[PDB]
Amino acid sequence: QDSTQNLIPAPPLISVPLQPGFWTERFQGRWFVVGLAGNAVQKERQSRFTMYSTIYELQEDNSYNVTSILVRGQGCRYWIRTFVPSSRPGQFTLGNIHSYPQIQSYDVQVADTDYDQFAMVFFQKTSENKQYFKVTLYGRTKGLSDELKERFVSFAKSLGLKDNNIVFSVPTDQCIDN
Repeated sequence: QDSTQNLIPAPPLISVPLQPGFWTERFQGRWFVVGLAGNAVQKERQSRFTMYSTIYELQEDNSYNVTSILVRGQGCRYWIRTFVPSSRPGQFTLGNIHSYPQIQSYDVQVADTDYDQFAMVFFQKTSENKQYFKVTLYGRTKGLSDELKERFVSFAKSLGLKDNNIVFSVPTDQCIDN
């Protein structure tokens, strides 16, 4: 990090469509990263990025306790946070973002999410006039066909980004397989 001090074609939430049949519970469970795009993506040359699980678990008031998994220190560790439906279900903000110091706005849009099929998401993080934005490829398991992955890189370009900021899900050698 701290090198990409330049923002690419930074699209607002409003550039990205919503799942036309969005339901709280159809966005609950473990989703694996099967691809990643974005100017805030650490796309060095190969793939500095590595897949993790965004595990959105519903609470009483559709605040998701999302279990992110990271290789922290010299081992594996889950970092769990809250994802809450923003102004509309589909736009995702943080259950605890709302005390942000620098965060201009945080809203993610899932273009398509399914119970068996895969999910493509646009993530918008703004901070200090600097927009950090990426397009993700999430899968219902460690076994999502290359077909849907190529579709994400294509969606990556739809926001105005380039392959040079799009990496492919590295099979992490560490905890993540939930």
